[PDB]
Amino acid sequence: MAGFVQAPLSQQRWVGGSVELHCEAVGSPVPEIQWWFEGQGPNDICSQLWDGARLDRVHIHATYHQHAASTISIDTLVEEDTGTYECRASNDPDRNHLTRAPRVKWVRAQAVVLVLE
Amino acid sequence: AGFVQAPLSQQRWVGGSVELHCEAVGSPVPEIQWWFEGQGPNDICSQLWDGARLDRVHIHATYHQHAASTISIDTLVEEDTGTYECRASNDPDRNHLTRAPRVKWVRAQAVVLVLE
Repeated sequence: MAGFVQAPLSQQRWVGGSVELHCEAVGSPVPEIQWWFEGQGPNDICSQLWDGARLDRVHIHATYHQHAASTISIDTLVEEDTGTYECRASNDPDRNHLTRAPRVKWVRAQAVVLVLE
Repeated sequence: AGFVQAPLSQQRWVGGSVELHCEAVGSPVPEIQWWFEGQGPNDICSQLWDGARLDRVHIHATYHQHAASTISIDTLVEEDTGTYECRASNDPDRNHLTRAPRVKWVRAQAVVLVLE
C-alpha cells in the first residue's frame, strides 16, 4: 500500500508568475508518483501531466530513495493553468503496462491552483 | 481550501482499531467530510457519517483557524478494507442546495487494509 506524508497545497497565483507543488509518499516497495490535472468548466477531464507539458513550461522532478518525493513546477503561468492538480501514488506491481487487470487504483491527493490576472 | 495533512494509509488486524486524520485550511475555514469506497468493481464512494456501521465509526472535527477532523473505527472487520477519503471545501453553495452550478471538493485519500 502507498500512503501520503505530504500533500500538495492549494494556492493563489498570478498570470506570468509561477507555481510549485510538492508531494511525498511512503510504502514498501517505494511507491511511484504521477501528477494529474483537470481544468475548470464541466468540459475538462482528469488526464496525466508529463515532464515538458504545456510547451515545456511544466516540469516534474522525482526521487525514490527510501520514500517518494515529487515536485511539479510550472513556468510563466496563464489563466488556463487554473485547475485541480492531483498527486497519485502506488507501489502496485501492475499499476503500469496494460494487463486485463481490474485493480489499478492509486491513492490521490488534490490541490487547487487558481491563476488570476 | 487545500490540505496541510492528508490521511495516512494503514494496515490493521481484524478485531483491531484504526484512526485516520485530516488537516485543511482556507478562509473561511473549510468543512471536512469523510467518504469511503470498498474493494471490488461493484462499490462506489459514499459519505461516511458519525455512528455509521452499527456505531463502529466515529467522526470528531474542530474548526478554529484550521479544519481538523479525525475518523475512528472500532473492532475492525475485513469489509472495513478500502479507500477512505477526506474532502474539504469552504464554498458557500457546498451543501448542494440544488443550486446546480458546480460541486467540487478537494480530496485526499488513504487506504486501510484489514487482514484476518
